[PDB]
Amino acid sequence: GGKVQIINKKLDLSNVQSKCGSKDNIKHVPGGGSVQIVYKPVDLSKVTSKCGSLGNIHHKPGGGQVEVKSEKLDFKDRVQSKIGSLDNITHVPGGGNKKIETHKLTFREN
Amino acid sequence: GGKVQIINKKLDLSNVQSKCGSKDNIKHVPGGGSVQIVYKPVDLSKVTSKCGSLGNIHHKPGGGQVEVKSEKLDFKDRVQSKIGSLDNITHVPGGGNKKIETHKLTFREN
Amino acid sequence: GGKVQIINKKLDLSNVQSKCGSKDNIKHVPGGGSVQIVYKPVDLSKVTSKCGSLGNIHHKPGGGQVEVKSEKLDFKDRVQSKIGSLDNITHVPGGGNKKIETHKLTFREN
Amino acid sequence: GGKVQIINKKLDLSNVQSKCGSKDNIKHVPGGGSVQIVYKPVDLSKVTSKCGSLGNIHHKPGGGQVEVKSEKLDFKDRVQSKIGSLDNITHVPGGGNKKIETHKLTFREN
Amino acid sequence: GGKVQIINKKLDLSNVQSKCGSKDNIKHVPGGGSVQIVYKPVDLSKVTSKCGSLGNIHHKPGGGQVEVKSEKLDFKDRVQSKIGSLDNITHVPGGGNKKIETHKLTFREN
Repeated sequence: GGKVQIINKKLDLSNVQSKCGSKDNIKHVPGGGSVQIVYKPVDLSKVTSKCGSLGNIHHKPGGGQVEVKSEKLDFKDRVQSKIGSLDNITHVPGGGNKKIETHKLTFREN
Repeated sequence: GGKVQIINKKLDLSNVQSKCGSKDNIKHVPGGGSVQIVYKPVDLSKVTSKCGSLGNIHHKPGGGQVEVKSEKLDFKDRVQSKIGSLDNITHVPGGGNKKIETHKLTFREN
Repeated sequence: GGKVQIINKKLDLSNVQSKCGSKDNIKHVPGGGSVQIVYKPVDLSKVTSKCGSLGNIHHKPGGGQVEVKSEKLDFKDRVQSKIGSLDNITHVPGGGNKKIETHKLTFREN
Repeated sequence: GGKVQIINKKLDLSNVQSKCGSKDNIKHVPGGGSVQIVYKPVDLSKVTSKCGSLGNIHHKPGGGQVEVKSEKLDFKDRVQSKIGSLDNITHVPGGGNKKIETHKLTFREN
Repeated sequence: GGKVQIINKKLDLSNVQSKCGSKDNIKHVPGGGSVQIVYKPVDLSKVTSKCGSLGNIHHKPGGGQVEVKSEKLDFKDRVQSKIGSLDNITHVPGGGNKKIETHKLTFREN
């Protein structure tokens, strides 16, 4: 067989993780007078820290699925839309002091 | 067989995790006069810290599923929409001091 | 067989991770009076730090799937749209002091 | 067999990761009065730091899939659109003080 | 067999990664009154730092797939569009003080 021997003496291990992976000041504003909106944002962000680790120690790991990590994401969408007639009309006849704002988006970071 | 021998003496292990993975100041505002909105944001953010760990120690791990981690997400959507007629009308006749704002979005970070 | 022998003495291991992988000031604004919007942004950002690690120690790892990491993302979309007639009309007859703004987007970083 | 022997004495390992992989000030604004928008931006940015690591130590790793890492992304889209008639009309008859702005985008970095 | 022997004594390893791989001030603005937009930007930017590492130590790694890393991205799109008639008309008859701006984009970096 296979002997595995590990000797540790007077070691000093330190792992510090600070302010990692935080989410601050996020705004989700879908809409705006649309018809169909499928809103599925997906986050898989991994922030990993490690210090002085070690893996698995197996002897003859054979047969089937051993130490298998499987991840499956299914996001198959089917979106259908039937519209007889769609009109976006801005009808401003006559005369005066008129100011019409439609779908106006403003971003001021400052 | 396979002998596994581990000796530890006078070790010092330290793992510090501070302010990791927090969620602050998140706003979800879907809508806006739409028709169909499927709002499924998905978060899988992993913030892991470790220090001086060790894996599994198995002898002949064979047969079937052994130490198998499986993750499956099913987000299959089926969205259907039937509209005979859709009108977005801004009709401003006559004359005066008129100010019409429709679907106006403002972001001031300052 | 295969002997694996490891001797560690008077080591000093340090892993520091600070302010890594954070998400700040993100704005999602889909819409704007559209018809079909499939909004699926996907994030797989990995920020990894390590110090003094070691892998797996296996003896004759043979048969099936051993130490297999599998990731599968399925984002197959099927978007259909049927419109009899789509009109975007800006009809401004007559005479006065008229200011019409449609789909105006402003970004001021400052 | 194959003997693997490792001796470490009076080592000093340090791995520092600071402000890596952060996402700040991102704006997603799809729309603008379109018909079909498939919005699937994909991020796979890997920011890795390491110091004094070591790989796997296997003896006769043969048979099937051993230490196999597999990643599969499926983003096959099928977008269909049928429009009988699409008109974008800016009809400004008559006479006055008229200012019409359509799909105006402004970026001021300053 | 093949003996692998490694002796380390009084080493000093340091790996510093600072402000690497960050994403700041990104704006995604698709749309503008189009018909079909498939918006799939893909990021695979890898920013790696390492110091004093070592690979795998295998003895007779033969059979099947051993230490195989596989990455597959499938972004096959199928976009179809049928339009009976598409008109972009700017009809400005009569007489006055008229200023019409359509699809005007301005970038001021300053």
